[PDB]
Amino acid sequence: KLEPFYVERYSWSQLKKLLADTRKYHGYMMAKAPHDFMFVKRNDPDGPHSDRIYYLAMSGENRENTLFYSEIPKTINRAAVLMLSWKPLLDLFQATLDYGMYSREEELLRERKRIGTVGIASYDYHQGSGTFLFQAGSGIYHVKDGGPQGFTQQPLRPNLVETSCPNIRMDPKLCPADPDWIAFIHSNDIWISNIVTREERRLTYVHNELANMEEDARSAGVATFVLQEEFDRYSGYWWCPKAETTPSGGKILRILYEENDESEVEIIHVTSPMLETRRADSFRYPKTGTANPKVTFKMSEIMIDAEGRIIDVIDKELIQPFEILFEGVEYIARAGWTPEGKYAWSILLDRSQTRLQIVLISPELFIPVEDDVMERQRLIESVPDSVTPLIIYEETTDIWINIHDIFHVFPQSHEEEIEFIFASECKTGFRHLYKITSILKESKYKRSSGGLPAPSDFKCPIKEEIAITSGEWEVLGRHGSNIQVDEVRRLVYFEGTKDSPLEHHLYVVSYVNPGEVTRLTDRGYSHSCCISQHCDFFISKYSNQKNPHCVSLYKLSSPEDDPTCKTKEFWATILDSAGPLPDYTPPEIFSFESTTGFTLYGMLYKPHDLQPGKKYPTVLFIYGGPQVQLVNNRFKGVKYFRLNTLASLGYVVVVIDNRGSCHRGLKFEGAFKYKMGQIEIDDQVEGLQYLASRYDFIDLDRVGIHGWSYGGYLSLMALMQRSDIFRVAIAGAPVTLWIFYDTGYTERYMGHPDQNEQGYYLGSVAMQAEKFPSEPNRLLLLHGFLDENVHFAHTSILLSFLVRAGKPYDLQIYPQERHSIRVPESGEHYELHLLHYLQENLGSRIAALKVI
Amino acid sequence: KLEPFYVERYSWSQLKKLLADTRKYHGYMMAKAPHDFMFVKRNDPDGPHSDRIYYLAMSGENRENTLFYSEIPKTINRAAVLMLSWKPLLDLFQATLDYGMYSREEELLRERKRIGTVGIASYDYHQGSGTFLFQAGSGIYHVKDGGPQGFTQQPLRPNLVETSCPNIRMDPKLCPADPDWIAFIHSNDIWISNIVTREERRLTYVHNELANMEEDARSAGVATFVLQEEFDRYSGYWWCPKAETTPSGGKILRILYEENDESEVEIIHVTSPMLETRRADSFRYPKTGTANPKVTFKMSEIMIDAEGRIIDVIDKELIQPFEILFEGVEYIARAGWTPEGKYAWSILLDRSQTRLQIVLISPELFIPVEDDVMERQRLIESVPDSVTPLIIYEETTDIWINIHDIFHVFPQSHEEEIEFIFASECKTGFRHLYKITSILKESKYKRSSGGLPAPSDFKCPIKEEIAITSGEWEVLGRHGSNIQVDEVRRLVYFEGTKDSPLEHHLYVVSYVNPGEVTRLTDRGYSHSCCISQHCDFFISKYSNQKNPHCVSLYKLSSPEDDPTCKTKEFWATILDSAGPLPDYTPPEIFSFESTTGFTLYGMLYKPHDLQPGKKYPTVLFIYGGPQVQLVNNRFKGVKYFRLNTLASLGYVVVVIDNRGSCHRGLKFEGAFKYKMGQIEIDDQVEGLQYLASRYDFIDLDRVGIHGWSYGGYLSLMALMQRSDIFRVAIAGAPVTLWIFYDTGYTERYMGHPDQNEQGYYLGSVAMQAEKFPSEPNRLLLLHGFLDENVHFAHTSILLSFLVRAGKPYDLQIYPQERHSIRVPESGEHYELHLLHYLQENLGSRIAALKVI
Ligand SMILES: N[C@H](C(=O)N1Cc2ccccc2C1)[C@H]1CC[C@H](N2CCCC2)CC1
Ligand SMILES: N[C@H](C(=O)N1Cc2ccccc2C1)[C@H]1CC[C@H](N2CCCC2)CC1
Ligand SMILES: N[C@H](C(=O)N1Cc2ccccc2C1)[C@H]1CC[C@H](N2CCCC2)CC1
Ligand SMILES: N[C@H](C(=O)N1Cc2ccccc2C1)[C@H]1CC[C@H](N2CCCC2)CC1
Ligand SMILES: N[C@H](C(=O)N1Cc2ccccc2C1)[C@H]1CC[C@H](N2CCCC2)CC1
Ligand SMILES: N[C@H](C(=O)N1Cc2ccccc2C1)[C@H]1CC[C@H](N2CCCC2)CC1
Ligand SMILES: N[C@H](C(=O)N1Cc2ccccc2C1)[C@H]1CC[C@H](N2CCCC2)CC1
Ligand SMILES: N[C@H](C(=O)N1Cc2ccccc2C1)[C@H]1CC[C@H](N2CCCC2)CC1
Ligand SMILES: N[C@H](C(=O)N1Cc2ccccc2C1)[C@H]1CC[C@H](N2CCCC2)CC1
Ligand SMILES: N[C@H](C(=O)N1Cc2ccccc2C1)[C@H]1CC[C@H](N2CCCC2)CC1
Ligand SMILES: N[C@H](C(=O)N1Cc2ccccc2C1)[C@H]1CC[C@H](N2CCCC2)CC1
Ligand SMILES: N[C@H](C(=O)N1Cc2ccccc2C1)[C@H]1CC[C@H](N2CCCC2)CC1
Ligand SMILES: N[C@H](C(=O)N1Cc2ccccc2C1)[C@H]1CC[C@H](N2CCCC2)CC1
Ligand SMILES: N[C@H](C(=O)N1Cc2ccccc2C1)[C@H]1CC[C@H](N2CCCC2)CC1
Repeated sequence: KLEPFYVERYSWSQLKKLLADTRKYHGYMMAKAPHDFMFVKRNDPDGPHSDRIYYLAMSGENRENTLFYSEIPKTINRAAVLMLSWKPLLDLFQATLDYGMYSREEELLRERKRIGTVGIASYDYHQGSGTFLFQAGSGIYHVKDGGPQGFTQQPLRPNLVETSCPNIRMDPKLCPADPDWIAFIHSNDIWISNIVTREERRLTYVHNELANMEEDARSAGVATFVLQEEFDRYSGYWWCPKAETTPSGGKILRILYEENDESEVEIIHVTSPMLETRRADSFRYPKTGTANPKVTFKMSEIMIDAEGRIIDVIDKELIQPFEILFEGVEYIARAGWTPEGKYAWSILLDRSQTRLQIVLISPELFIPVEDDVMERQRLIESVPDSVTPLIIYEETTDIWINIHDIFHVFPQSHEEEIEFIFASECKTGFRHLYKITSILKESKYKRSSGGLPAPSDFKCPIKEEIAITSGEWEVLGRHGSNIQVDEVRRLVYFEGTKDSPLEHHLYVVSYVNPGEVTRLTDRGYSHSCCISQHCDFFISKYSNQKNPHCVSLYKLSSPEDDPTCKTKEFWATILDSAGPLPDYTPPEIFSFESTTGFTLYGMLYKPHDLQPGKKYPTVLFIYGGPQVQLVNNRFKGVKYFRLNTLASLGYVVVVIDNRGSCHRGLKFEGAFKYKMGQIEIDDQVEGLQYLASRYDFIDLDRVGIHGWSYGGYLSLMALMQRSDIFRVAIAGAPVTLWIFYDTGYTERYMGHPDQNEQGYYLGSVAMQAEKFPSEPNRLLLLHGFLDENVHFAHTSILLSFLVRAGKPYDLQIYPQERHSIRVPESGEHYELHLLHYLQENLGSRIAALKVI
Repeated sequence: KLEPFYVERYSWSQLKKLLADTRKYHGYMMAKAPHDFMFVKRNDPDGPHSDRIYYLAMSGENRENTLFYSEIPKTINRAAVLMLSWKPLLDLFQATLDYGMYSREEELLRERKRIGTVGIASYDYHQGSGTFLFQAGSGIYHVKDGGPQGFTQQPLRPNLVETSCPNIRMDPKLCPADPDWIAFIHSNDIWISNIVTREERRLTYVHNELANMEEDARSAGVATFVLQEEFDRYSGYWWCPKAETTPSGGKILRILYEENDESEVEIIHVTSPMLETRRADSFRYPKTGTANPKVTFKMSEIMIDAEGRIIDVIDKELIQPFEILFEGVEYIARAGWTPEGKYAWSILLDRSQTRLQIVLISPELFIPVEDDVMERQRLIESVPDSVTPLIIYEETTDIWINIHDIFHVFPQSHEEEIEFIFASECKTGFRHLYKITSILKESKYKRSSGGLPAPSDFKCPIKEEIAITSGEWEVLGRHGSNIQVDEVRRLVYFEGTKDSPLEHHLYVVSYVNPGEVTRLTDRGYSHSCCISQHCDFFISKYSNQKNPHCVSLYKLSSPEDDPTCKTKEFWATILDSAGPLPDYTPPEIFSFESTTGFTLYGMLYKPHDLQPGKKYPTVLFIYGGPQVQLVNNRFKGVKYFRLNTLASLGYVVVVIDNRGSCHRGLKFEGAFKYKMGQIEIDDQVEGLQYLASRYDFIDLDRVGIHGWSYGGYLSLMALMQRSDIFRVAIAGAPVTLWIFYDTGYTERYMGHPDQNEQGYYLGSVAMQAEKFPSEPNRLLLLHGFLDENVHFAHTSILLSFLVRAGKPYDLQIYPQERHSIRVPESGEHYELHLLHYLQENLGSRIAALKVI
């Protein structure tokens, strides 16, 4: 047997220094890498550059995220490496746009989007005009570059869209049909504004700001909480991309929009950030098994004259109710328009999130809003029976639909036929690309006859459904991953896991005659990529376990003999890594064949200065919930630097991707359907025991577990289920009662509470307080006091029952925090307390000495 | 030098047992001793009993508080000791009135009154009729005993006052003029009800229950938060004690009432008890320096016919506004009527609470409410100019007015003269009794002339002001202590501190020719007493440090030669102590001459089995705020049993009454005016050092401090000011920012925030987070999560700043608790955690071992 290693026992002040010192040189890495790329052709045969790329980035730390451009040359010196100069697009020389001073609406949107970046978070572009449009702080701004106006050689003054609106304007979008017009949201209604004429018009009259929210529960053009939190949809209006000309010389613009009524959604109260007020803000929060918002589509029809003045605005609604036309639909997951504007589209889910359908909605299906019951019938009867919704695709699953951003509609060959690419895990269990052609036939349902439509009545038959990709690996379509379709060469570029579940790579394949899938990115790195709209360059942001993130540009060509075959050449560097981080030792990726049938992957951080014949305390860092993969071949020295710190003090650090994790397919993900909390710890312990039999340095008598969010949830489950294995559990922002979490997440993974009584019971820590230990110095709870996603009541109710059960707990609250750490001092305190708790209760000599 | 004693290091489970075991036999002592006595004469010359006494009590543990009676015999066997039988007044044989299931209104009233007793909390009696009236749970009940109807020999069925009111009825009171009528409060309005006819009528229409409280801020007949919390006034309506006869054969009844408007009072949100709702209740909470409620007096005039039917109700208001008539008055502290009903009285304070005035208010000063501006003038002009308020007494102080319940009005000899007894600390600095005669002259102010009255215009001159008592000791007049006036013998009975600041005693003295103050209670015990209305018996609830509370009845007589001289004879026991509690060692009272000029008193609990040549860890239990005295000659083995437990484990336990404490006079109490937090710890440390020089067993390297409420406040101040002395601080429900505490308390002791910027700063822990220690295991915060008095934000804001400052803390929340512990499991957990924290961080070997 082996001697236990005890960590050096630092004071709280000493640990504060140690932590500060190791973060000092490491301050550069808090800075957004170049993103939101767009390529624009120069079309200058005499000039040296083929393209100008535009992107968002920070030049350094303590500096705002802004628009830059770089110049792509026609030719390169292949002896050398081209570093592209970042030229700032905007005049920011003694001129800041975003300070950190956010409205409530911005604060919340930042939580929902998970963005911590100051400045421009995104932008719109209109290629015909060269018009950029972006929100930055209070203001909405525009500049022109890359259109007929030409290419600037110097930074541009951002032009403020002026306003009479009193409150923050949100979600600005350029009209693709007319770039003089923008729309935005203000106090939950849609407005438009002309950036030349300065004319500004409110389109929807659904919310009064002066009313208190308990009465005034309607909104237009904006996505409600669950859409933002659980479906990554932040906008609820979409411009029609074409204008109908009028005989007068004018035009008609159209905005499709979601109108929401939250009246029957339950109201909770979250503590207001201004703690001194001793008040609480109301939120509409659909808890599991309760009402989601009443939703419908509406359409705004905007008549413009010959010289851009608004003649009239006509608010239109669906000819029959949403619930009749789209039987069984609970959520509008996505929406848009077809490229030529003939039809609006939407991707629609049922409440259980096991049925997806894609529906085309003609504008002819909307009529003017008319309270007058006589002229309303005239309007209804005038719309022909042949005009119905068209369900172009419908799919089901025993597990769940994962919503993604892949959907590409080709130009129409024929009036009665639509051709598109979609992705799905429902055929094979892995997300793949399918080219689908649907027939747009007149429905058997005729409104005139005065009945309601039967469920199948709007289903379009499928002419062809060809699989473009296939295999035991997924195409990526969520969280920034998407496709790029080259309609000339008839190819589709996409990101996937074909080569490895630990690396994302860029692939290309024919959509017309699909076969060999060609990998474009180099093995040994994981890549996040985007492809020029012209399909002749791509950019890869890439790293691996040993090497920090770089961003490089690659040129695409094909050989003379085969235009389908695509090849790559390095062109230039956009961002270099500046070596490997000093005093960072990366982990080793390991794997083990589980008794569950699956290979499971993990990361092991060995203790630094590992003495032979000693056994070391062990810390299991965990997330283990859906939509996340911790273990992959990416640089972990930025986001997970403190795992390396733990290792440096003498902790073994372990991370395992249990079943339920991302990037292993739907069957793998599906392992915990109805069963959250019941399976994940078995995987964690199995991985832990694999390591322990292989490596005698792991002291199994001193294992700790720590996680945030689903990680905190599981940290509690570890302690409750397996007190024999886990000595301490440090749970951050856990769910302790699934009945208090929301509809969109909870019902997806656990179903309705009445149809899973035991799953809800067993998955709910707070129902099981008696199962916690009766020894102190094992349970530490952490929570953001202002958290509106995971309410603090998860913790307060757990404590309520721990107190009744006579069980000890330790507790830390971060009173300025929600479901995130945004105040640096909060993070500093957390890290310090964590290291101190581990030292005193797991790792040190004194920890061992106090265990009776 | 001496060897340190280390406490035995128990596990959490072992400590849970130890604590449970020591509380098992000790369960009897959670039971209300007999109180709310009333003596009624039998007037039966042939019978064996002179009186029947009625009182409230519990027969045992886990049983409701109810009405009992006992029989006082004409004669006793003086060889023996008479134990009076407790005969239950009510039929409760298979019949419970109060369960623990309270409305919000009851929950809050119980917090304000500080009552933890289930059942009848109080009762009314009408001596003419024998009618008892009392609320118990939902219901209002009545029974008859002791009037013309006679004396029951068996328990009575309580008769429910029936109702059509939907919601809890509160604050029932019998009309003294007509015991067929009661009044009560329902949804913040005054109602009356006839208990014979069953007629029920709403009198005020000031609150709509269907409205939400942010709009609907008015109330009638009820005391607002600050009155209840800070002035011990729970009712806001008072029946006129006489009926005016009408020529029809009917009568007029009158209720004076306070009408409140809380519209401009700030609204806070407290977490709702039903934690699962994830909601928060609105409270009107006047924080320091902000608006108190707009108050006025109103009067309800109720015309009854010959056979008890209401003819009409006329709501009347003051002829001129309250703010004009009572210039400078902020608070209505007390109100009532003169014994014959000619005048309403009120005791009125200014905002600074340094000016008291007593004012008589004629009913002629109220006119009908009339919106119509013509008939309103007719009504105003009809009231003669000579009718004004009469300020019969006015007093000021550099320190503060302490409100008390002493005020006795004699019957009028003469129309233009009023004679009364009041108490005051303003003349001498100690509360004494004064007989005052004031002249009721017509005021120089005449309304007709159309001006506003000058401040002095309603002041009555003082004919005589004779001091009845005097000296360096106080008469008691708050929290149950009052006087009893014998108008025949011309004597006044009162409780006081004349013999000792550590013992309360009963005294008697002449009010007409005052001199020798005669003590009636025996030395060596502290007494709480009440005197028969007939002034020939009293009852004393008495204890001392060695002996639990007893209740005995004493007969009063005077010798033949001198009816002024009063003497006492033991008659009977009501409650016996049942010996001394086993395994309880009481503390020794000590004292020391402070460098501040004052003698300070303390209690020392020596460690049990005190080994010679060892030094022991020391725990300072503290309150140290105003209105409380911890150190006196009373039995501490019930409320402070865990101090004895600490002593049994090996802690030295110390309690000191620093300056600011009760029962030492106003100068003593005044020491911290403007200076709360600055002086109390100096006294505590001085007492601690007195003990340490005298007793070598006190280890000054291991001192802890613990308190609740003001005690928790001071525990934080100890750690912040004196980290050299106090190793650990366990602070329960502290104020950390005086700006968040209320008007009535905070401004009394600390003035307005603008006029005491430094005092507020220095007294506010949360402004001084940088002054806390940078070592962990020293600060433990405890708080009731639902606390509406000391909001949880005191703790959450402190933590906010501790986190920014990088300072460690420990935290425990009691999620089912307010500013009290009412759920037994919460108390169990608290006691357990406390002992464990002290063991691990102060007292044990492991505590000493972890101090680097
Ligand atoms: N920082 C401001 C700015 O740059 N603004 C540009 C701008 C664009 C659109 C809408 C508003 C604004 C204001 C102004 C710069 C000049 C400054 N003076 C006072 C101190 C010395 C100089 C006043 C503020
Ligand atoms: N943050 C902006 C800024 O500082 N700018 C500097 C600057 C320099 C060159 C070109 C454009 C700009 C914009 C503006 C500050 C004033 C603000 N108002 C909103 C209502 C009250 C104040 C609108 C935006
Ligand atoms: N709504 C979820 C959430 O915030 N949860 C809090 C929480 C706490 C305990 C137990 C379960 C949960 C769920 C989040 C949805 C987005 C997802 N992102 C990960 C990488 C891309 C997508 C993370 C989870
Ligand atoms: N009586 C059961 C129980 O108490 N159980 C304890 C227990 C412990 C471990 C494993 C299984 C069990 C079952 C369950 C109570 C809820 C009930 N629902 C049906 C209608 C609505 C409520 C279903 C059964
Ligand atoms: N008796 C219930 C149970 O054991 N269930 C098991 C079970 C299994 C399948 C389906 C439903 C169920 C419910 C729960 C036990 C914990 C209890 N708390 C409230 C007071 C403190 C503890 C809530 C009820
Ligand atoms: N960036 C994350 C963060 O700071 N979070 C705070 C927070 C608050 C509420 C809900 C979720 C979250 C996640 C952290 C990533 C690294 C991890 N380290 C701890 C010691 C080892 C590595 C902690 C989480
Ligand atoms: N498996 C544990 C162990 O060996 N540990 C080593 C160690 C070192 C540092 C911090 C924690 C730990 C836990 C032991 C389990 C039984 C326990 N008994 C004490 C009272 C009765 C039960 C003692 C600990
Ligand atoms: N406990 C109740 C009571 O004593 N009441 C007296 C009383 C007085 C005023 C207003 C309401 C009431 C109800 C009733 C006793 C008889 C009981 N039966 C059903 C189970 C077997 C017997 C029903 C309840
Ligand atoms: N707590 C009371 C009781 O139990 N009593 C027993 C009892 C026995 C003899 C004489 C009087 C009494 C009163 C009554 C229970 C029913 C309650 N209602 C209010 C609205 C809904 C229910 C009114 C009071
Ligand atoms: N309103 C006060 C309160 O609750 N406070 C909470 C608290 C916490 C920290 C610092 C100061 C304070 C004041 C209480 C008023 C009544 C008083 N009683 C004691 C025995 C009879 C009268 C106790 C104090
Ligand atoms: N400038 C002073 C300060 O900052 N001080 C720090 C400090 C520290 C220890 C001891 C004394 C002091 C004084 C105070 C700031 C508030 C100010 N008020 C007057 C008008 C409203 C605000 C009065 C002075
Ligand atoms: N600078 C102020 C001060 O020192 N004062 C002393 C002083 C003396 C007499 C009268 C007024 C005053 C105010 C306070 C220091 C603590 C600070 N907190 C906010 C951020 C965290 C810390 C609030 C202001
Ligand atoms: N009856 C009091 C109580 O339980 N309180 C709870 C509580 C909660 C909020 C605000 C004030 C209070 C007071 C306790 C009296 C005895 C004391 N013991 C602790 C160990 C030594 C003796 C503790 C206080
Ligand atoms: N006066 C303290 C003492 O002697 N204690 C005995 C003891 C035993 C049990 C629990 C607490 C205590 C405190 C010592 C003060 C200085 C401190 N240094 C360590 C790092 C630098 C400063 C050590 C403790």
